[PDB]
Amino acid sequence: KTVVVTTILESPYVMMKKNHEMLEGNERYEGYCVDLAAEIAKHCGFKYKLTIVGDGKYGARDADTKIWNGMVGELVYGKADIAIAPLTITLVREEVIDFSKPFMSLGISIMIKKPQKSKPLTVERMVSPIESAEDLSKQTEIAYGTLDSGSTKEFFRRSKIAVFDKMWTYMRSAEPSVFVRTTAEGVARVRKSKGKYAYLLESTMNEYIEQRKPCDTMKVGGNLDSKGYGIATPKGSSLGTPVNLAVLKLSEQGVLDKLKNKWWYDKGEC
Amino acid sequence: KTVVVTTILESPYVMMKKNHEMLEGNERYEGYCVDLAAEIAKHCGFKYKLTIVGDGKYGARDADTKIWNGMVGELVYGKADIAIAPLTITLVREEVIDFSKPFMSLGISIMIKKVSPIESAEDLSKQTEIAYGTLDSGSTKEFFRRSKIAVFDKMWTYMRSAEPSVFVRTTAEGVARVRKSKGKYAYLLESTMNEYIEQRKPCDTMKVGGNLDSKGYGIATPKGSSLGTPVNLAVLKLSEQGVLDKLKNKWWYDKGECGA
Amino acid sequence: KTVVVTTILESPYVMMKKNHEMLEGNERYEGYCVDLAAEIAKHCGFKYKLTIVGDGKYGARDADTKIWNGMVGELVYGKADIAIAPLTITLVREEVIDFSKPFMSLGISIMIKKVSPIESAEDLSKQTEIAYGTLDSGSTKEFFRRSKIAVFDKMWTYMRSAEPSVFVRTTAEGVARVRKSKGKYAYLLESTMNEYIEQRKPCDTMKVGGNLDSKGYGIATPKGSSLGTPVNLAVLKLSEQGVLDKLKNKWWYDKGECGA
Amino acid sequence: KTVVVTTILESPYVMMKKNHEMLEGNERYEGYCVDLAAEIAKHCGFKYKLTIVGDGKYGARDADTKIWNGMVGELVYGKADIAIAPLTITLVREEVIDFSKPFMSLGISIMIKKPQKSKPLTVERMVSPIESAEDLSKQTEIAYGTLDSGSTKEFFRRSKIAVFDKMWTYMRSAEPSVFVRTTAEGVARVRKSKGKYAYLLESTMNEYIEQRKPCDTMKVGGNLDSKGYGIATPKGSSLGTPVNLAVLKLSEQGVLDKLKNKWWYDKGEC
Ligand SMILES: NS(=O)(=O)c1cc2c(cc1Cl)N[C@H]([C@H]1C[C@H]3C=C[C@@H]1C3)NS2(=O)=O
Ligand SMILES: NS(=O)(=O)c1cc2c(cc1Cl)N[C@H]([C@H]1C[C@H]3C=C[C@@H]1C3)NS2(=O)=O
Ligand SMILES: NS(=O)(=O)c1cc2c(cc1Cl)N[C@H]([C@H]1C[C@H]3C=C[C@@H]1C3)NS2(=O)=O
Ligand SMILES: NS(=O)(=O)c1cc2c(cc1Cl)N[C@H]([C@H]1C[C@H]3C=C[C@@H]1C3)NS2(=O)=O
Ligand SMILES: N[C@@H](CCC(=O)O)C(=O)O
Ligand SMILES: N[C@@H](CCC(=O)O)C(=O)O
Ligand SMILES: N[C@@H](CCC(=O)O)C(=O)O
Ligand SMILES: N[C@@H](CCC(=O)O)C(=O)O
Repeated sequence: KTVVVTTILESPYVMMKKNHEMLEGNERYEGYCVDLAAEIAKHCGFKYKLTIVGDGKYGARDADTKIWNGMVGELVYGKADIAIAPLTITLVREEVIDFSKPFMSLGISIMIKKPQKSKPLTVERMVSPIESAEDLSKQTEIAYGTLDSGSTKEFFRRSKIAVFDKMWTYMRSAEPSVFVRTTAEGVARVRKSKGKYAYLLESTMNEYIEQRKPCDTMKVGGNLDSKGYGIATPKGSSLGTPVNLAVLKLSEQGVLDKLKNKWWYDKGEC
Repeated sequence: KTVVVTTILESPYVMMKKNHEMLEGNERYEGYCVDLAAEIAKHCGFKYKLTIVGDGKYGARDADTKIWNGMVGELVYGKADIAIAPLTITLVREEVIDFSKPFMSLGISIMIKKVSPIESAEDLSKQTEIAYGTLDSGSTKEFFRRSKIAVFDKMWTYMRSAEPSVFVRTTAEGVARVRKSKGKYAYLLESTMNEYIEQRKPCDTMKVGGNLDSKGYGIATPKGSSLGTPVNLAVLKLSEQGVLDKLKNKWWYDKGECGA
Repeated sequence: KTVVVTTILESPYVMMKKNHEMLEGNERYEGYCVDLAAEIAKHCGFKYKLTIVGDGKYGARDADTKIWNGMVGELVYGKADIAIAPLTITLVREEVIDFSKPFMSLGISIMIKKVSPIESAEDLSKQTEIAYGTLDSGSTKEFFRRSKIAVFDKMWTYMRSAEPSVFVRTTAEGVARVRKSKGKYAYLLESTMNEYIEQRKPCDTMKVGGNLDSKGYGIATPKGSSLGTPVNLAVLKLSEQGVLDKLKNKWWYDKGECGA
Repeated sequence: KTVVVTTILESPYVMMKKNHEMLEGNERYEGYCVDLAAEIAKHCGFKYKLTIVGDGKYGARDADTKIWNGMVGELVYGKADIAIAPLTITLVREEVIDFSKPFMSLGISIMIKKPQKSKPLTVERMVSPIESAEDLSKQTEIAYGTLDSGSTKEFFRRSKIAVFDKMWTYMRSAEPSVFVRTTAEGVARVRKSKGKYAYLLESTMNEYIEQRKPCDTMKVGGNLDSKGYGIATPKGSSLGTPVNLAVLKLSEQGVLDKLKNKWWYDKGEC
């Protein structure tokens, strides 16, 4: 019996092939996550068919209803059996599903439009309004926001640190709304905001976008915390230990580093 | 009922209190792992007695005996209940004990006594003039042992067939040896350990290049134990809250006894 | 009894003189191959009639049909007696035809339009901005297909899985494309051919990096023939006497129609 | 029936290891040729026993006796059946044995003591007295000679080039004798001659000596000839074609380049 692997349409984890109007099956998508699924199936024998969640959300908890949605939400309800997707490992998700050991290090970073080149002897220097989260919280002339129903929204929602509390208090009463449904929408907002917008996203997508054309955006500051990407699995499933072992095996041989280099730096430019 | 805890004497993870002859119990130990164990006990609600394994090795498998030494051995043979210590998560140990979610990211890093013609691992393997070594019975010598890369295989062959034995019993002795070797030694060790060593006086050692790979530190637990899930939840909540980052800064960058 | 000699129209190995329409016989052909064949005919003592293959292919195996094309095909199938031409010695040809000792060393070279940003082959493979290709139905392509190195395999996938077809029927058209690509095309070809192209006007191409591997040009003879040993002896005598070096200098650097 | 492998004790092809007094069998010798023979026997299955010729000569034909000595000499008479050694391919040699395709590229180079660095603005440069062989022929104050009963001496004997004829004319009447018995003897004469002597040898050993400590010698000029090292085999033997195919395979997979790099450049003491 074949199992369904749920994934989110995000780059460079899963991208649409140029020739995909006629292709069918698992050959429709390319990226990091499809390679990870291929290696998982090579380490342990099973037939997998990738799918994309209709909602398109990573997964969070709704208010006053306590119903899980998104990738995690449909993984709890049994319509999916494994989520090989860039899903962060969180305490709220750890109490409802089983998470394998992280296969990708990440952190909340700062995304800003690349500032222009200051002419002043003829050397070329780079300056940026934002160099840390503290100064972004202090300043107000540049707006900032996160991705709706993601992991960073939950991180700022339940943070007792003073600076993160200030950022969250600014975010909840932001007029107009600052959150974005997709990473691409937030990136486009940074692109067309004339430097009047800061994006809070995971470091992996941030560096991939920085090293991709037209590369007019760059990351400043530092990682606000340390988290990881894990392979989801429903509670009481016979796949958690094999997938955990497979991730450990891939880490030991170094396949994960090879895929990261191939899909992050090998296709870079500028 | 009390809980038996096993750890190792490694800095800045577990150290000995300056005034420890006049103190008894758990008050004579301080460091990252001691505070971590205190918070884990607070979140779970159990009394724990911190102990140090009589053998000062982390744990491995000896030559053709199928016996676990170090902390993992005390964990599998009923001598221990939980090990909050710098125990790297690897495949081989995942089949004998339970690993919680990692609480400290790390990677294999090089360090030399202060042009730097040691830029990364490629030329270091290609340069046999200066020797190098790893910790015996740890997670690094085994990492080199079962690596399928050609460069890492060459490094393993050069490490095993070297006169004299470049392996060192304890990382402190290896640090001393590389400090007294006048640049004729590069020590392979974890990123956190190397950063802590290079961040203290006399600051005559530096980390160069980047990590050879990425790994983490896990709170080990005997297989099929009722404490694995509670400690995993405790690590998750401490990482979400940010206390782990606070302890990392407190025991790595707070004393600041050097200029960098 | 005359001897059929096969070859290809490749510069500077074979030239069609300058007024070939006014000449007939083997007197209308000049170049390294023509003079070399003259010397072999003088040493062995046989009359030969130089011919050009109908389809100017060096030799390859087609799509799972077990058919030899080009000069090697004309040799195995009885259409030719001996090949004096730039025929690289490789594994597959040795099993179907007899090779003499190499009379010209060679290697895989990188050619670009006029510090190079690529130089080494690994650097060229890592950068996908500049496309590259090989000569179809030759030895370079086959060398790339059977290469087991990761870099060379990724190269082979790069030229094979590219849009449009980077492969070119003749090395002359590839050289023209490189000169017309404004530095966006690197052509992979033999060191001798690349050096000859560079040495000629308008001197808008240069050779960067080293030679990827070790090959040579052999004089092809069909399997189990009586002319393999005499031709090998003639090649050895010419190499010892130094006529090969003089011919290479005369047809590669004697003209010197460039500033260097 | 095990096949006897005849070789010559020359570096870096065959060198004695530090722990060789107690070792026995093929493990006594380590170097380029020994692992080349190992790969040859791995490609085509046979059992090989390593041996070293008692005479220690590469091989040549004496005058008025028509008796072949050295490695080729003992190979012709039948006491050996294959030779994985740095043996050059020559017309006189191939007339009696069946060589294989050249597994190494070689030429005749010039060996000279490395001159001192010239003081004069503070840039440090180096100069050589005689770069090309022509200058060595015109010059007389620095002596030069080949290796006795080798390929270089044979080539100079039968050379028709004017400069090479002049060099041979000088060598044949050298007082005292200029030819050296072993490559090590020629190198030592170069070191102890204070720059008064020049050595003629194949480029491979010249490169090895240049890149080996204390690296007081260097090679000037280009490559006078262009020859190669082939695997010897008695005329009419059945091992010729398997050896040729194995050499071609090793060249094609890149093994030969790996051995050259790991026995010539990898131990870069200088
Ligand atoms: N270089 S990277 O961010 O793609 C990356 C990140 C990580 C990797 C492997 C790679 Cl390649 N493995 C580790 C895993 C290995 C074992 C120890 C920690 C987890 C379990 N997690 S990680 O530290 O999140
Ligand atoms: N900054 S650090 O090295 O002290 C550090 C490193 C890490 C932390 C927390 C901290 Cl504070 N948590 C993560 C864990 C949290 C959840 C997401 C990945 C694992 C499960 N592992 S980690 O990426 O190895
Ligand atoms: N200088 S060159 O490229 O024209 C050149 C190259 C070579 C020549 C002769 C010349 Cl002139 N002969 C050798 C052959 C001669 C004998 C020794 C090696 C083979 C058999 N092959 S080679 O090393 O490929
Ligand atoms: N890199 S090198 O000079 O040691 C070198 C040089 C050469 C090698 C192998 C090596 Cl390792 N093999 C080739 C051989 C392969 C086939 C084609 C030419 C001969 C037969 N000759 S070569 O071009 O003279
Ligand atoms: N990848 C994150 C959400 C994306 C983001 O943080 O921008 C998650 O798994 O929740
Ligand atoms: N964290 C390692 C330490 C040993 C090493 O650094 O090699 C272990 O537990 O084995
Ligand atoms: N002349 C080569 C082919 C040309 C090329 O590969 O560029 C041969 O003998 O096969
Ligand atoms: N190797 C040469 C002899 C000269 C030398 O080794 O320097 C030969 O095969 O004859």
